[PDB]
Amino acid sequence: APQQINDIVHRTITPLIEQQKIPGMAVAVIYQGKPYYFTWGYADIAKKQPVTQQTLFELGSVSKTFTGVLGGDAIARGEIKLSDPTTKYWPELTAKQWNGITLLHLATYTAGGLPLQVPDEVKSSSDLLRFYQNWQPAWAPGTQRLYANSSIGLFGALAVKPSGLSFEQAMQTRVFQPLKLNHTWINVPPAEEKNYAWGYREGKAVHVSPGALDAEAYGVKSTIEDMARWVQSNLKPLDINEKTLQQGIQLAQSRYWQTGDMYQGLGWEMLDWPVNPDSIINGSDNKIALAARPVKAITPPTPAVRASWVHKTGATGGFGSYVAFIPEKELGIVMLANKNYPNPARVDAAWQILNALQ
Repeated sequence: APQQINDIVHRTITPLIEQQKIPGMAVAVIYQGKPYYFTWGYADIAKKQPVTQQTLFELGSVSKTFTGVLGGDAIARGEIKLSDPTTKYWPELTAKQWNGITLLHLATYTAGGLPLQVPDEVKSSSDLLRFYQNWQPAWAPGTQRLYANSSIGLFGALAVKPSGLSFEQAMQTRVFQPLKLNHTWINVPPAEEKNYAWGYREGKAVHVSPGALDAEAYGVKSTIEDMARWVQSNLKPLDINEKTLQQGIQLAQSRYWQTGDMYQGLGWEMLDWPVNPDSIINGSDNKIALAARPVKAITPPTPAVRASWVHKTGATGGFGSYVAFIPEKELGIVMLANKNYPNPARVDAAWQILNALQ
């Protein structure tokens, strides 16, 4: 890789790893369209397995970007419409509070205060129906944004209903395969477990636990190579042959709502570039990212803006990930670590690297 990339990456990541005490980490920088990989530490401390370009990391909430694009693809296929009421795809949701709540609201966390997490006691499909039926919104739809797995999670499950395919089935055939993301999984197969890094929380090795709507909200595992390819695809969707998928990616980057300097897409979140580091770094801190914030509707949605800082942070009990890219500069980065460390530190490092390259 060019010495400039090598230097900025290493001089930025090495200190990060030491300060946050990250066991293992993989980084990919997309420069002028080409990917450059970097790896450090361990995927498995006990077995001394190093992090490689083939190591699988839990993406946590970065999984929402895949869900958003899969949803966008479904829209492009004409199977669903974001303006459709949630009840059109789940007739059993007869509770009056759902009148007025559309798939758009679910996909963008603006349904009226759906909870960040689906309760652990929710296992069965009837438990899930009950959960949504009994939920009482704190606000009218389309007025406030509250980041929630139970929101985009339901969107993902409903978006694939028409296709008749399971969520994982649809994701593999409509997104992973067409983009040649052959080492990205919702459920890691036995054959790939040798590459599945362990996450670490308080020194204990851990893997994400099964949960309702986990696949749709935080269940994707992937390699730094496939993630770099995911970034490349989102940087230049037009180079994608699959028509509906090309459209789907564009739809996930459209700006639907605005809160402060941030715009909400489908999974992806965007800010106008050039951005102000502290405007995104501090904004990343769960304090701001997870808070209840009034939203302004963008009517109609603004098509993907090339001059944007597009990103998504992600975490599970033992992993921390970050993806950010700037279409206009054909620049991007992916940071995967097997320790969930502070979001501000991730964005600060990412900024430091990308700003230096353009």
